Amino acid sequence: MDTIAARALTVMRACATLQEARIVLEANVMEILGIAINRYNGLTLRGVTMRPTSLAQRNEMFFMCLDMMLSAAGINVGPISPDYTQHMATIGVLATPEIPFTTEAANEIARVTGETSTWGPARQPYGFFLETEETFQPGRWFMRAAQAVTAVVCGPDMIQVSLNAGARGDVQQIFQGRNDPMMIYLVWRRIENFAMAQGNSQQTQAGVTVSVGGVDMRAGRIIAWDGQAALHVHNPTQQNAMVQIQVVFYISMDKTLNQYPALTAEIFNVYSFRDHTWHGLRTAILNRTTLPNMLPPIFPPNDRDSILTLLLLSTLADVYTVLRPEFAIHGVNPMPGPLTRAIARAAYV
Amino acid sequence: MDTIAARALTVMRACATLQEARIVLEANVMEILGIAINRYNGLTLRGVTMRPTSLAQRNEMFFMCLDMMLSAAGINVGPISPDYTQHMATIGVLATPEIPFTTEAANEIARVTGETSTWGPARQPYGFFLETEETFQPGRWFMRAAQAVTAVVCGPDMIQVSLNAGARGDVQQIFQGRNDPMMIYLVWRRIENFAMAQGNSQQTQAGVTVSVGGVDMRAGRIIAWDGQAALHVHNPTQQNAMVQIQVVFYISMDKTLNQYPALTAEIFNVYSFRDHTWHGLRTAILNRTTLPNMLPPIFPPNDRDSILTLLLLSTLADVYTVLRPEFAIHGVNPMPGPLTRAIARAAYV
Amino acid sequence: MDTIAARALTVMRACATLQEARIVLEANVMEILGIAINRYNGLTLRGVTMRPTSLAQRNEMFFMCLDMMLSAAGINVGPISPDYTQHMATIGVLATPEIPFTTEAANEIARVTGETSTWGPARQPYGFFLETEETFQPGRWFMRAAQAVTAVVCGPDMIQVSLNAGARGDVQQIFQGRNDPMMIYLVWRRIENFAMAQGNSQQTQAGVTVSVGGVDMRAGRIIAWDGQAALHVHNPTQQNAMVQIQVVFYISMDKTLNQYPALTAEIFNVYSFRDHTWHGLRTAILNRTTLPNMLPPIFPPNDRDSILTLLLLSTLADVYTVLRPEFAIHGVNPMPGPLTRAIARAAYV
Repeated sequence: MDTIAARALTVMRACATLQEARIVLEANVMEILGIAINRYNGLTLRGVTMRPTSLAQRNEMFFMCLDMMLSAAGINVGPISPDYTQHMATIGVLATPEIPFTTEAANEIARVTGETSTWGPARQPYGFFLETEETFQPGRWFMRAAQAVTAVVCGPDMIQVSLNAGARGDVQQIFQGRNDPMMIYLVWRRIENFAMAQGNSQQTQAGVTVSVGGVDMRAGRIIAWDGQAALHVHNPTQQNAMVQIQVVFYISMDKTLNQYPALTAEIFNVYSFRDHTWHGLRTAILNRTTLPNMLPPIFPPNDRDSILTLLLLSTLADVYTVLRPEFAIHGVNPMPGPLTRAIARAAYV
Repeated sequence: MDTIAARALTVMRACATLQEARIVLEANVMEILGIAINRYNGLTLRGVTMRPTSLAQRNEMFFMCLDMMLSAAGINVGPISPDYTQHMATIGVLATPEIPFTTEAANEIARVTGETSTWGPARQPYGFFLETEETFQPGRWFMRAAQAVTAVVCGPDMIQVSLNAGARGDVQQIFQGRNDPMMIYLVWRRIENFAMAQGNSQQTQAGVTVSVGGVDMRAGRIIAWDGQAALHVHNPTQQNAMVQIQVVFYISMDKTLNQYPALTAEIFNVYSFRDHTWHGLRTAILNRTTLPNMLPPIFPPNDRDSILTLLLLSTLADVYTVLRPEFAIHGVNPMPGPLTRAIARAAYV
Repeated sequence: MDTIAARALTVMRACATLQEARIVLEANVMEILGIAINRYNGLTLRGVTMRPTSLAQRNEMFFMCLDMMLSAAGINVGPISPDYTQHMATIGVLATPEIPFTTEAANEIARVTGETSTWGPARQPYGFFLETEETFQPGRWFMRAAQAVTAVVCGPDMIQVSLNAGARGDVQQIFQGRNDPMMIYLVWRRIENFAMAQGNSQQTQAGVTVSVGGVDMRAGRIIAWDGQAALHVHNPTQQNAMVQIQVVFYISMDKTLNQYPALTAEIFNVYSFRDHTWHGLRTAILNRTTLPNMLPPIFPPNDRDSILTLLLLSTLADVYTVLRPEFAIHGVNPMPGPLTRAIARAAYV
């Protein structure tokens, strides 16, 4: 199965080599296309040529790539076209041990499989407190009735703590229960000029301390905090004090867009417009998956199938670009163009 | 023309293989260098060797790469050196169908061409409201004379709305006319403690609602908003209220640095110092383009030419690094070194 | 030495090709494995097969890759296993000019060497003022005794300046002495509604100006400032004024995670869990370096060795993934699983 994907990838990248009619192929390419096209035409009864010239030949080669991409991805598109009919036998073609795959394709699939099947630490994209319902004006005093220290969130990545003169307390629980961090990177600062409940300015005297797990931490320096050890603020000062604690970034085992090299650039390639046919085809193929059909996902995918499908579709887009096929898709209605940003934008519903 | 670029790229990457004198080449490399160097020396009358040993031979091979890079990029450098003279006939060398190009180079050019010639949605880099002339203190009440609800910008990615008791209104126009978003991702929060015009604190009672296109949206959860549907805030409460609405990120059809895999790393490679000669050469080549000559652009390039030139120049930098040529550039004056960060920094004007 | 790394890389990527038992290899792969395995078995006395089937054969091939990775990285792991013993003679294998390296591996090493040995401008990751001990409430007036203009930091990427009616002054020193910027990209805004020391709101009248090096700059537009030229604010207005100046991003010669294509994805791959053996092995290998052993570094590495080791280890992880070896590491105790996120997370101390 990983070999099946490695083969489809190998064949599609080889076809993207056919930029022109009379060019001379690197030997490696002809050896692969030869075997692949022969197995394919045999089990399918299509008549793909190794060096396409006419539009009909280009379409036919492109359809071979489409078949291979769908079979490796495990998708069955359904009747999307009067010109193309998916050949389920392609899976047999791709499982033939005689079709070789390249070192690049092999290594790329090993990556998809290796990272996708495990977990590892990664810098998450958004603010640690992005999913909060309430926020407090930054730098304005606020103490909850009966407490001497009150921590409150003032930004998507920030909290501020108000301390009564001489007060001390633990502040960690404000950070708990959200996300599932492995490490939280903090930097704390003295809020030098803040607003009192009444509206008048007040200063924070030097002398306030923040300690993590009992050890004293300087202000304005990154702190690696495990999220468990006690986060203790102490105002030894004889006046009210305010400190801000910023979560500069945190790491968890949720997958990000950096799980696979240049995943973002691949996703971008897949969701580009190109023209109405690609747009229609891409949409139709993605409808058979858990991926959005015309706009990049909000959260990065995290399973083998989604990642594979994106990689496979990105390569197919490149093949589309070099073969320039022309065929019909149900419900798609072409505009001669010559195609503009306005026209592209309108196609996204 | 895409083939021309694929060939230049193929040849340059092959030359970067010549790390040492006695190593044995992968066959594929010798087959390519053989043909390429032969066509080149023939139409040019230079005498490039396949396995350079002396400095003179290394310079000569490097000049062949420089010629190929300039011809594929469509640039004419002019008289930048007493040691090197660009050979315009190189275009004829690169258009020879007998020089093969690799699957990697072919696929890379297909990408540059495919993405560059169309449009597609992409997460933009900066705050949705980065280009605003005025900003309002966050969490401080502000109502425009005669209105019951007043929306105002309080950050590069943020707006806050002040609502009179019982008030309701549409807030979308504050977001309109800037950028050309396809989707805006929002999260709204109740500002739990804010400043009244006088300076005294006030609370926002639970009960405030935000609705998009008529449907009710919870606070602290990402909302996919098309930017057209009505953004309606309602304060059913008997006291003043404040809500913050954060644009966590938005997508448009403007090109970002993720349009091509690892574009940033390529750009970084091109603008690195290396030494005075590379610095001088790179600057001279970039002067013939719309790209800045010594500092990475502020906004990502978006046309085929710029992208190609960056990719081609990045590869040439790698060749420079392995061939270690030594030649003179007009106006450049070498410092033996051994080269430091201070010296590098000073070279950037 | 660069050739040594290019060879280890070439061999390891070839081994990741051995996905299954009966598949047919691309010729290029067999030519390389043949020579490499022969030199290796000869100088080492191990008996690696070219097409491993049993677990014992897979372990043996994996150990060959481990030896090659350690020798190219210059690491000596020590006695980490009763099943594996590092063979120092591997360096002799890798220095044999008859083992060929691929164009990909060669080009990848040229990059590591080229960028690592020089300096170049790069957009830094965090806020320009991330390392500040004190911060001032945003949008609240504050004037230092005896001055007419007072600049103060109000965010990790922001400063605000309070101007008395008719006042003018230079503001650049607030930006100096921190980081070592080559260029700072600014955008200034009028704070339209701010808090006076007493708590009452005040407006900033239009008419305030910001000029860089004597030239007038509009508000809400990015400004490329060298950090040296005078940053002059002028309030020609007859009332107090406040302006915010945002450092949207800056560039310096400190290395970022974009110094090498998809460095982040490689780092992610290396620090992924996989299973207890990989986790143990990776930790043991990283203990011999300046890199953290189980969590990605906070600051990007900047020397050849670290970068190389990461690249080499990432590839070895892929080999691990395809060969699926099974051996013992001192102090590591396997859990049959089938392995979950909870179990993975617990392994990170």
